[PDB]
Amino acid sequence: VLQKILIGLILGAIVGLILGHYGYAHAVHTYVKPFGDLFVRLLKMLVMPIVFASLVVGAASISPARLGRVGVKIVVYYLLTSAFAVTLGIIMARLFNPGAGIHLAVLVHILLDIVPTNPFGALANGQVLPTIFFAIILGIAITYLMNSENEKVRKSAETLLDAINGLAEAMYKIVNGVMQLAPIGVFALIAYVMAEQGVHVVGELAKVTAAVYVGLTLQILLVYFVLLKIYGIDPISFIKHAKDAMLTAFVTRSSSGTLPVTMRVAKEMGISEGIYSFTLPLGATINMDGTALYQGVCTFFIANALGSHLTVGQQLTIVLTVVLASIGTAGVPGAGAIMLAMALHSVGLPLTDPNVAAAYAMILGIDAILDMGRTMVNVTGDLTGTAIVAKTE
Amino acid sequence: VLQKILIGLILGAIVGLILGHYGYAHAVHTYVKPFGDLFVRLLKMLVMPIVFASLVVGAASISPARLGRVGVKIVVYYLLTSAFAVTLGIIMARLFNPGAGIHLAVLVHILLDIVPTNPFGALANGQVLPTIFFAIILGIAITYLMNSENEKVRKSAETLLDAINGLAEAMYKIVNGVMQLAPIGVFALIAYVMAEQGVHVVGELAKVTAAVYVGLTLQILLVYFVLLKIYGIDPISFIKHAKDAMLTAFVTRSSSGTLPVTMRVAKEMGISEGIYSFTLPLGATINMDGTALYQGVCTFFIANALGSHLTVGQQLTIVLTVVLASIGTAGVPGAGAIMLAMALHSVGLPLTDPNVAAAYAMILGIDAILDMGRTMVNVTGDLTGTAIVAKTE
Amino acid sequence: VLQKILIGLILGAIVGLILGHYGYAHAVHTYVKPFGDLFVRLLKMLVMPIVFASLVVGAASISPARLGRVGVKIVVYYLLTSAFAVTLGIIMARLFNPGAGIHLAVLVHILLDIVPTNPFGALANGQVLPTIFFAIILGIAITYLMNSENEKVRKSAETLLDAINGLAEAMYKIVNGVMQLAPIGVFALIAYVMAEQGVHVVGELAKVTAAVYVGLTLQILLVYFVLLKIYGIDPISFIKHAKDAMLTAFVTRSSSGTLPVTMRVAKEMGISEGIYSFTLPLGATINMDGTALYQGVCTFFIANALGSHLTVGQQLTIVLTVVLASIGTAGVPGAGAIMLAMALHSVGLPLTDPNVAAAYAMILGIDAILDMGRTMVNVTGDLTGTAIVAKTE
Ligand SMILES: N[C@@H](CC(=O)O)C(=O)O
Ligand SMILES: N[C@@H](CC(=O)O)C(=O)O
Ligand SMILES: N[C@@H](CC(=O)O)C(=O)O
Ligand code: NA
Ligand code: NA
Ligand code: NA
Ligand code: NA
Ligand code: NA
Ligand code: NA
Ligand code: NA
Ligand code: NA
Ligand code: NA
Repeated sequence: VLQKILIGLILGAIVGLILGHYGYAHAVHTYVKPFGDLFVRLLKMLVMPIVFASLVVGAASISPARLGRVGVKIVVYYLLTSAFAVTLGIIMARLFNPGAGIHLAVLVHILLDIVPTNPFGALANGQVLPTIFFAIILGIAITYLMNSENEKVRKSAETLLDAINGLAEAMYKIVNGVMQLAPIGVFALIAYVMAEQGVHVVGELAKVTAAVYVGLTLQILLVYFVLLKIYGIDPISFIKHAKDAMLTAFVTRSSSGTLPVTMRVAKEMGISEGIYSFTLPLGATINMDGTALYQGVCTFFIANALGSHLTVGQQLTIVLTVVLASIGTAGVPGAGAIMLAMALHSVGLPLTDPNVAAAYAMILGIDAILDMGRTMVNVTGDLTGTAIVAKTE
Repeated sequence: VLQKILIGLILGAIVGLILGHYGYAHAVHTYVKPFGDLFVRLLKMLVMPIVFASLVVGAASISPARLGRVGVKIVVYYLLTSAFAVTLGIIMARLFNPGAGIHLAVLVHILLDIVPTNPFGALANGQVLPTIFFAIILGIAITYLMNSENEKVRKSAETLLDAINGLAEAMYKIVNGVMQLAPIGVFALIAYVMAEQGVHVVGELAKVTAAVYVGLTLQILLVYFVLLKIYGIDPISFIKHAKDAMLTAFVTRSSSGTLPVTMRVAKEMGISEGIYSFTLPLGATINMDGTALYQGVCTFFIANALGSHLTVGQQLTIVLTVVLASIGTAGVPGAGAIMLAMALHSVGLPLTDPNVAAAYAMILGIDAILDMGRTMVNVTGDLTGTAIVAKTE
Repeated sequence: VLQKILIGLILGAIVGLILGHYGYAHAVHTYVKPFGDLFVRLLKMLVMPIVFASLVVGAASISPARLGRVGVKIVVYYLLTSAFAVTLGIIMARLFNPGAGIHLAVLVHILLDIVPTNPFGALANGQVLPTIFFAIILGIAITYLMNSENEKVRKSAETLLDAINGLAEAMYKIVNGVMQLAPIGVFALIAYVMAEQGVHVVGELAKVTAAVYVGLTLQILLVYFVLLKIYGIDPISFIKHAKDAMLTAFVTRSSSGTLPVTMRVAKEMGISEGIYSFTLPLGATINMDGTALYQGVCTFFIANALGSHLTVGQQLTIVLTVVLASIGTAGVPGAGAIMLAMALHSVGLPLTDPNVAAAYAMILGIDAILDMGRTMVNVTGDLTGTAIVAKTE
């Protein structure tokens, strides 16, 4: 576990890069990738039940006044960590210089959709945010039945809450059983990514790869570790517990698919179920510091590859636009590169221009490698804020 | 509540009509309507769970012989109240004269679809009638397990019925919490309708508007109040309890979306859960006296605007066709005007004729204002029949 | 029951064939078929709940070591019975000679899809195999909570398992109530098939009809009865208990739709719920001996009608291809004839050839009559293997 997952990650990238330099990326896509795809299928299987069941129980166990206080805390935390990741990525884009080696030249509906019109349908087809909304309303209604003067109502409410909790506790036991297959699933996914896109990390694409990974490492040290030290949390013991969720996120490149592993990690470190069952699923789609840092670095790569000087006001409007795009990015692999296109239409750089689509295509050739570092930071920011908010209730 | 909802309804129509005469209907569509749309999203959220859970519990608590007796009673009640609404609308269409001011000239698959082939899918995508069918079969099966000679079967059946009831009782507590936002949601929806279509109530369109609302008022007095007095039910105390569901139906213009408010109203007035949990959801799609009265008035408006004399046999075939269209009309806003087109193909007036589509378009310009009075009578007829059937078990 | 279903089957085929020789097949499609379609709607209604609920309970009651042993047993049984059905059909195709009277001339994605990415969605839209996968994982997780050192976890796990079992036991009581309508539903479906396709059983099509039904009768005697005698099971008492599921399968021509009747039959004969709740739903899509025997007979009919000699190596590759097509065939009516086209592309006989499509069309004219005998053997093979595996745990 603590060694076999690291073994599969290291040995898989070695087997991936070796088989990638030869050109057998089509061979690992046939015989190796299905073992990693299966590992993701199992984790995606548990997302909707483990989110809905844990939140009905958690929103009941906690008081609505405290639950709303956690939302105000975790949202202010999410907006600040993402805004810091962009300004850290822009700084990392200027410490390095990606784009100088190549010489080219040139809402209300979303809020209302949080409220589902059919929670049975919401559970049926993904939709974590509508599920989060209905599960909170349900759990809060459950405990208002606990205070009923009627005996039949209290027994029926306790029965439903227990059955729901029985489902929740069941899903967590499945994660511990699925994570036994992680060394094989980790080995397979890291090898497929390193085989297909490991050859593409050359030259200016190797610069933007190092500019992002250094920014992500600095995001963990200068932001997450510092904030954990300020709120009195040992970072080394935190990474030891989050090691399973961080590597699973780095490997599956899906914050939504890693979500059952992160909620187990938060449970395994004693965080109240009324907090992590609400911040982790909401943070799996809103808190994306790794995506916010990646989109800030690449927007500078586009502007530098095209020989355009970005004013301080333009660098400022990039931060506000990337944070908006950081939230709109899905917790699925490759979503950040698609959302990067919307951040380029705001600075007046359309993808219809051939030189814009050229550099954008270059990023796609290494997007999955950058996607690994993105999701791990998108997920760590969810656990870091959950632990800090739970530290202050 | 008893005042704030009336305040939001009155003040909203005032703010709506004032902002409508200026032309700021696009402004209330942007800043005001989302507050009313959100109120409808919350009510639609509770429909499927509150229908399925309450009916499994209600069909278990009641005996199958009594449940089938309620169906025969409530269906005979539904067909008579709708047939009376059309003949009342045709009479109201002749007391007034809409169409003289403008001078122009010229099944088995549905029954089988009540039985769902996947109750999990039925719950996922609307389909109240298939849910009603499965919930009745489930609740009846639950109580047949209560009489099992086995102890494990009785405990497991009581466990499921309690958990289901825990969900039901939970949804009702949500309605009381959502109705706290009704004064804002009522104010928003009445203002958007009065701003967009309040300017259109001029001339012959003001005649058909008064001809319908008088017929709906007469439907409540001469039919509902009389039948409540015959079966020994004080109408004033009935309207006091149904005030929340009647105004919510008048404002949301959706019998299906108002359904969680009407089932709470029926619970708040002591009606057995084995009755209202079956008649109200079935009446939200079959009992539409307000729609049956509206389609009878408008069919005369089409024939009078085109200068065509309707024989007594034609007026008779209109009633039989509108009642058929009254049942096929959905409990969603604007469904009655779409179903009005099918009632015109039967009398030999196709919408391909330009003069037919002209008067039909005129009705669309005031359809939402008429839709408010429709749904309130469609819903009142559900509560009136439920209370009368519960008065006789 | 034991007589009325046989009465409706016999009298329905008589009324079907009589009304079919006149030509009133359109009359029985209008007034008779809806009564049979309704009977299938009710059975399809119970499939998903009775599969999911019974398997969570069954996989919990049984040990995972024994459950995996049943899978290895029932799969080896399924592959052998299907391979024997093809070799029996090819032998039956050579005892008779269909095609001499007419003189003409001329995977990994499937495995990964067993693991659902949303069990709520899987239940919503069919997908028995993903449900089987999640229900087993859930039931196994339930009993791992029974051994928890925590009291709240054991109570919540027992609560969920009971509620789920309460649903399961409920669905079985519905089957016994739906089967009371079987004599009407059986009479209707047998009459519609005999009216539409009874006229088509003439000449060479009557030969292939007798060649299949004799092979299916020999499949029950020489394979099922022999294996039941070897494992010490009285065949006469077995057919008496399976009479309801065998005739329902013969009449509805849907192994998936008959599944709630077969699981009840297996319960009514004392088979452990940890076995039949896993082998019967898995066998309703994988074990299709009647389809495997039908596709073997028809492939010879195509080759004989086109005057092509089939080598022993070709007859061998037909068996391996039909068994592959036997598994891919759905448990819905007419699926075997569609899957027969894929078995013809392997032997190098495309349906683009006019003479190939001619004989293929002839089989479609009698496909539903052959589909009756298919499903009954597809279902009997599920019960036969379940009883034999349960005989040895
Ligand atoms: N891989 C990221 C999304 C992205 O950056 O494309 C996540 O799942 O959070
Ligand atoms: N508004 C009506 C339908 C209609 O008349 O269009 C209802 O919801 O019942
Ligand atoms: N009727 C078969 C399928 C087929 O052979 O077409 C079944 O349901 O198992
Ligand atoms: Na963030
Ligand atoms: Na995230
Ligand atoms: Na995001
Ligand atoms: Na009615
Ligand atoms: Na209604
Ligand atoms: Na209707
Ligand atoms: Na088989
Ligand atoms: Na089968
Ligand atoms: Na099959």
